[PDB]
Amino acid sequence: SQTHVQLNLNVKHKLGDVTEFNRPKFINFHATINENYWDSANKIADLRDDLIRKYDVYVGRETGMIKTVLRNVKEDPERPGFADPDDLARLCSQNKKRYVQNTKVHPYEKYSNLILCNQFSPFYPDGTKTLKGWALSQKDTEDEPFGTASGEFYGRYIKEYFGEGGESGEPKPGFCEVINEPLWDIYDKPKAPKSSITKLFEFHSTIAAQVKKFNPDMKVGGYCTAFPDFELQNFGRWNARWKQFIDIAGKDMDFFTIHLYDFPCKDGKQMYRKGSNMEATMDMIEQYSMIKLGEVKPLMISEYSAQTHDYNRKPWSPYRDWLRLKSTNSMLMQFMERTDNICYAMPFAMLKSEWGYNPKTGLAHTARMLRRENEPESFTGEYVYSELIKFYQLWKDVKGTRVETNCDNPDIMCDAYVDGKNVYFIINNLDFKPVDLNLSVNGTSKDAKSIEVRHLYLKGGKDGVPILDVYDAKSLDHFTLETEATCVICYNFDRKVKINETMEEVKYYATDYLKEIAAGKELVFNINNVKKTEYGEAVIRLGLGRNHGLSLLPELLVNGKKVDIPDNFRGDVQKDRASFFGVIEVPVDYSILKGNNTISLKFPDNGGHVSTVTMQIFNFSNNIRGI
Ligand SMILES: [Ca+2]
Ligand SMILES: [Ca+2]
Ligand SMILES: [Ca+2]
Repeated sequence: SQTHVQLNLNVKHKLGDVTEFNRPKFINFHATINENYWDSANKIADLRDDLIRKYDVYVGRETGMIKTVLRNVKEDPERPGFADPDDLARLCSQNKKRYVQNTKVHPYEKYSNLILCNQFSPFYPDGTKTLKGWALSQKDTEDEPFGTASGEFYGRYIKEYFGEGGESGEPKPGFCEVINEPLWDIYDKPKAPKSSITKLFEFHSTIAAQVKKFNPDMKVGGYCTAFPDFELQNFGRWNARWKQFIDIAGKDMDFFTIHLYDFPCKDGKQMYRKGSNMEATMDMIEQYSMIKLGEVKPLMISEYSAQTHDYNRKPWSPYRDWLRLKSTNSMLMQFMERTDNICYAMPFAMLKSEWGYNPKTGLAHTARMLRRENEPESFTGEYVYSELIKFYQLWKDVKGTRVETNCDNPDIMCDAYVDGKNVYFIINNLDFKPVDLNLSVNGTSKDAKSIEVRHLYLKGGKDGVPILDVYDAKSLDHFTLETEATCVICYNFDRKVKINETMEEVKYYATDYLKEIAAGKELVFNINNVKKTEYGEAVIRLGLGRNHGLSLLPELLVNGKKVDIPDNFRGDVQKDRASFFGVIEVPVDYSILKGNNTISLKFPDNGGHVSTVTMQIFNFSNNIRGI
């Protein structure tokens, strides 16, 4: 076959309160406006003007400055294991004054909404000494619960260092994550001590309270999961970690935070989160949050992209950047589908990291926006853009009101945004081969005045180069989207595009989750208080975590009526992964749904779990399909 992709530019796609592309939320990177790196060693004279203003790119996230203050602050004489309030204020006040004097950056504050976070040590109270020769208190009583001193430091740090902008000081962070990737240091890294997981989650509650004692309106979140791999140990990992975190600390967090990395080359193997896998990870967090807390917590993805194991001890290459680009684009498309429940998604790329270069090995930082002119041959010359800039060039100008798009291949993701006379049409390929697309654009009488095509793909296969092919077109009824590629098609119209209909997406959750599968035994899920309109469509989302060999085509009954499951689902079959974990998206005849709904699953074999059953309802303002 060939793939049909349809854009209905007169139909607004509403999800919760969101109807627009949020550039600050999505088009950003892991940096700050006041990094030293901006103003020296670069081929471009005013790099902030080029990267931040011209491309319209937002920031950021920063752990270094708070780490430095913590490691050099005097111990409290009146209390052992606590930072001294007067010296903390002193050091924080030195930094503030330096920010106050740094007037070149004050006009860039409007591009900045800081995610603040602590690196694991010395902040976690495990006894690790600071450079001043003392550890943070490891007490755990009802009067001084675990992390009280850590929390007081964090709380004080925020109150003392930050101002309101410009000559009053650096603006307060929009978000304060508790601690970076804590279970990686605690339990999973080689030679990890395996201290209490439970105590890490209590730690979060105690940090939040301490932070709010000094800054009552500051948002706090956790636990900043390095590797959210819920299906492991037959869902024991879920049970021991995210489940317990939600039970213990969920109610005290203003937001939840995780990291999501694809593994496109780990010992020659390809293990992806892009596609059905990350959908299952995110559905599970939301569904259990609904069951236990009665709400979906806003989700932050403070780092995402690919981790490139096989290339991480290699010099920089365009190819290594490509591996990151393809993961970033697909993940961003998936985050955009949940925009109402994502507060922030940040691709992991730093500006430069001149100090992350190791002179012994000759290895530069593996995710940089800028690299030296003579890399890979030598680490010399002035800094120029890496290939990672291609993401920000690809997404340039994209903004406006979201409009409905659909596609008959679940390995092809699409979306679109309308800004006055311009329309941005974004298409992403999850499949590992080229896909020939037929494009239809409906809802306008008049043809576009011009068309610009941006196509980001890999030339030359393995160890090749990414290309960003930008060209003008008078017509584009067909288009070949390359392997794992993305295109952004910008239509320019003579008159303002008229949006006169609305498709409202609403996501419904089940009463229960996480059910063992036994052959021949019905698993029944209940989704209630569903609101329908005369015209609509719907999708049922089956979260399945099963060993390979086991069936991903159960008999499905919705309110006693039979619904077919398609062969093809979103993304890959997960061959190199240890087991299958993913959401199979099932279209369902809208006429079958009602207020309370019975979803019944029967598999022919034993083992594994149905992690979640959720449902997307799409309610139309009119008969937009013409049925
Ligand atoms: Ca996990
Ligand atoms: Ca759609
Ligand atoms: Ca597929």
